[PDB]
Amino acid sequence: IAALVVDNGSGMCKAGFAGDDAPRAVFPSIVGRPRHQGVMVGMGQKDSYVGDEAQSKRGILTLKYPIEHGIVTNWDDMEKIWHHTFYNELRVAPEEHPVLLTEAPLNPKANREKMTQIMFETFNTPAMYVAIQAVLSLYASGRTTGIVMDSGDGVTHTVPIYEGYALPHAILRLDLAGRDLTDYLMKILTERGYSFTTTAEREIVRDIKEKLCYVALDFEQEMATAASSSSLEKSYELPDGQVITIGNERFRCPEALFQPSFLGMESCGIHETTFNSIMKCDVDIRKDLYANTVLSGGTTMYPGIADRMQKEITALAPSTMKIKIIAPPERKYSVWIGGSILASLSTFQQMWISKQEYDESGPSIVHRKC
Amino acid sequence: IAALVVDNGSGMCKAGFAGDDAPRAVFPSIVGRPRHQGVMVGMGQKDSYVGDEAQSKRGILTLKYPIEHGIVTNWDDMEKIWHHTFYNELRVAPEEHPVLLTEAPLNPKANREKMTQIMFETFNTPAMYVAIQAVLSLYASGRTTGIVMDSGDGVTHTVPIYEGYALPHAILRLDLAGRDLTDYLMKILTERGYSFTTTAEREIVRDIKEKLCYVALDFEQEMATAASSSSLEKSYELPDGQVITIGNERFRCPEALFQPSFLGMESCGIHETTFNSIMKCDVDIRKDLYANTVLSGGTTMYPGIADRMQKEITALAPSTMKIKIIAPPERKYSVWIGGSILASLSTFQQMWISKQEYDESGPSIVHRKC
Amino acid sequence: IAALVVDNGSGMCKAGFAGDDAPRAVFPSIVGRPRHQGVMVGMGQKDSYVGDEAQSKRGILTLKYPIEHGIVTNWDDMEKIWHHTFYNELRVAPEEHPVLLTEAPLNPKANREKMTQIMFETFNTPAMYVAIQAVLSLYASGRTTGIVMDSGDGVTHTVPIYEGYALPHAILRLDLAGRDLTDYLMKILTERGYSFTTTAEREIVRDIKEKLCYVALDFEQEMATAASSSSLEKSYELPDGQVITIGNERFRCPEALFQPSFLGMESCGIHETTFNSIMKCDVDIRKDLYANTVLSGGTTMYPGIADRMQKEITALAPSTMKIKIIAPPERKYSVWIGGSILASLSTFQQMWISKQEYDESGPSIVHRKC
Repeated sequence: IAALVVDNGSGMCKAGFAGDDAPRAVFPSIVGRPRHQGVMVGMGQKDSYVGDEAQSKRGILTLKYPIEHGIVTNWDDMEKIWHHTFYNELRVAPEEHPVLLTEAPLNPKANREKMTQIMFETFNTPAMYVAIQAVLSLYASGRTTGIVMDSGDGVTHTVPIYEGYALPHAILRLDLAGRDLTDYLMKILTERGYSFTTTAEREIVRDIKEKLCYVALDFEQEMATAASSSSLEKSYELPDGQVITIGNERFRCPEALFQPSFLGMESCGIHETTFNSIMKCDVDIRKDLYANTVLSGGTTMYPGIADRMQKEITALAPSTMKIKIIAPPERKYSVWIGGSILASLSTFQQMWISKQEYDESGPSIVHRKC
Repeated sequence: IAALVVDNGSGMCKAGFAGDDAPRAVFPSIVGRPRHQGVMVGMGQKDSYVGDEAQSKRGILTLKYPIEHGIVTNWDDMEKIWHHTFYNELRVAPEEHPVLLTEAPLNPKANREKMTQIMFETFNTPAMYVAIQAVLSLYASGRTTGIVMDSGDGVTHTVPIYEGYALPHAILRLDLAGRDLTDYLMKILTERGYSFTTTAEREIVRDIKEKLCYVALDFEQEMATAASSSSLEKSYELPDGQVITIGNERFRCPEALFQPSFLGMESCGIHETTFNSIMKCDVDIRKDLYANTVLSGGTTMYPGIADRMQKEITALAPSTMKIKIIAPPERKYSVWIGGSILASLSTFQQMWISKQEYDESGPSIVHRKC
Repeated sequence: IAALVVDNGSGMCKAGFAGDDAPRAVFPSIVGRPRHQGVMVGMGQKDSYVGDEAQSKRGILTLKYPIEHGIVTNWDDMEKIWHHTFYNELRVAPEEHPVLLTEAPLNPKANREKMTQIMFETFNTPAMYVAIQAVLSLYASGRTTGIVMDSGDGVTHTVPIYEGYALPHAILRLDLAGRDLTDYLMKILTERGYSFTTTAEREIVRDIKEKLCYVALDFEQEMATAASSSSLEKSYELPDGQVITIGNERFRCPEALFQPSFLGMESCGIHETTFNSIMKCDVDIRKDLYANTVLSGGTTMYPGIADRMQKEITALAPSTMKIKIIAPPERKYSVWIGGSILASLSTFQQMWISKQEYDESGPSIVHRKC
């Protein structure tokens, strides 16, 4: 039967059948619960809201993301999200459909084991497999060589791969992501005067970040231009009806990816981490990695990200070196596209973790096929 | 049919049909194996890489030279290299083509026997023969009299030959070669500050040695000039993009051939060994050997080698003696050219080890025709 | 006057007067700088923190080790550390006290020259000298014959010495050290679930490595026992108050010294490098080297290191050979003890680089007395 590919990263759970060029169902990986006791008795009130329903009733619900950073903070909530995906979004019984999932590199095998145990004892799927997100991104890009810098809403990692073999010793994982960028946008918005403190407020700030933020090419000159000419100002309309005028915040919210000193973490920026991962590899395969850097995730859509990354990595890297920042469209769903390609490949169909193999061995079987 | 001449010395396996003035196929005698478990499943991954493919994927492979010094360290790897030569480089089935090989003098007949057994039980070649490399060099030089100082990447040997008869009692074999020179270049490069420790790094250092090193005429004055004027400095571009400035190393890397005290071996230099081999022969045939010294191998290309050898051998040898250091171009492939000439000669065509003779006698047949 | 011996290796700068059996002052070779702009104005805030003060304020400082591998990455920071050693730790004006230092073998004379220039133009010490660390370790061990395998926080090198003369042609330097082991401990800790990414986090991980890691005698059986019985688990208390339970990490963090394939470097393990250095020497002095192997450095304290090294070197070395792994206590300060012994020796007192000799010749004087 047709295998199912589900990517729970990038803040929004994207799932669909293998082979398609786009995911069938996409929605935020969000679980909502009521905050006030209701008075309506005739109206059907459900104890928990998941995904699009929780988004619709965002104003009167508490929102908890199950996936934090790259680890699970509420296995009950993630089980609820998976049930929603399998029964209310894709409309397919997992009892007869093999499933494929994604997980960020350098993640607890405690998390991986709970993932496998949930999917095998709750949904009893005939087969299962767990793959690295950025490897799937490289699958989607087609090329079999080149560093992939994935940066979802929870994780920011790079896994350089050369000529068919990965480089597990050069994997760098970084914490700055969509959630941290949203938090910085919160802080800078209350700096301007618009105070946001609520899960609903957080989602509105995330929408503002998606639809207004961009990365400059030279931060100092951009800041001076925005503070002097005041021509970069843009407006946004909140659901309450009050307009928000945003100035320096546009290129200060996503500047933390390159200057994490704004958020205070000592870790170097995304470009510096990519460059360090490049130098961590062998001295001979450096140029092919330079020429085939791939971006993905949900925190890469920003305008000018490719130009800024190219400029910074050119400044860091030695001269006489061509660094083509491959940033194709659909980076948001590139991970899912790669997962679909991997599941559709016939050779990979034999490397799955079958139910019989699971019942025979268990946790070992799962950290032995990854 | 056309006989095949294969020279596995000089670090790079050179093979081709007999009669041609240049070898048909040349490539490093190198075998590569993956160092990291791959993640790509669709991409065709082969367990072993040999020759040019291993050179192309040098950065993510472990490289082991089968031929060490002048002896085989991995018969499986050399069988793989021979299979590559016979099927993927020369594109000729050995089942109907006689084969000729080369071997350094003073080499284990255990090695020779394993060579013959491999080539007769694996490739089932109708006929076979093993010859001395430097005798082939003398064949290529045309002259039927004169010491040949061969120095490949593994061996450095001289076999004086006079008027059609060799001198087995004056054969001197020395260990300094391309591998030792590359190791000394490694040590002096980490002395300067560029640390190299990898097989890929070793191959890059070998390339640097080929394209930058040269032999001076007076070591002390050259060292003083390079340390004072700093006009001998040259730059090189690594595949990673970092330039390397090389000073005294240029004429210190190949100076070990004349002053092996740098590498610590008590054995005298190449010129001193040549002179000793000259005096080891008869008192009457000394002058013809002096006037017809022949160089060959892959560690002789260096600039100024002929001038330095001439000066040193003139200082060592008595006066009123003309020592013409015959150093023709194509010394790198001179061994193969001589092998092709020997195989093309019609008189030599009867001194081959046929398959029937092998099956009749074996090891004896092979140390009885050499 | 009493000469001063300063060892800047092993990650922690150890210095003190010559003749003493223990160093007077010891502290990490660490320089700290503020990460956030302060608000306190009355409190005395200094621009840079060095050594113990930086360790005390580790949580709010950025920590950069001046000595990287075996080379200097910030001469200003190392000058600051030396000033701290000379004025705030040993409390002695270097204007009237000769100084002795240590440096790993196969190190850039650019680094050595900057060392000498700093110490002669900044501290104007009447005399100076630079010695090899592992030779000092052999001095401390007393024996005048036997390979010393030094492995500090930056370098891992062996310099076989026989009957009063060193063997410069058999010196093998390896990059695996305390910093690499700490990095592997970081990776395996975020593998378990405890993510560490900060200089403070790195220092905490280094402390955990010091106080919890050990080397097994058979890696496969130890891994099986730890994964099955779960009796090797140990706990640690972070300064934040959260306990850390560590299992396989205990003997996986220092297993990289013997199986560097875990960190991905192609270089062979410490035991294999020691064995290779043993075979690199003369065929007659091999047994005395075997019977007198000496360990030192700050990455040797681990439990079971001597037993594992003895087993591995016995397996590698031929039989009927006694390999006594001499691992005396105080290996951490053995280098400094040897330096103190060398400075206290009266014969060595004439081989110093005086200030007049420096002003007369310079860089040459310094690479001519080493």
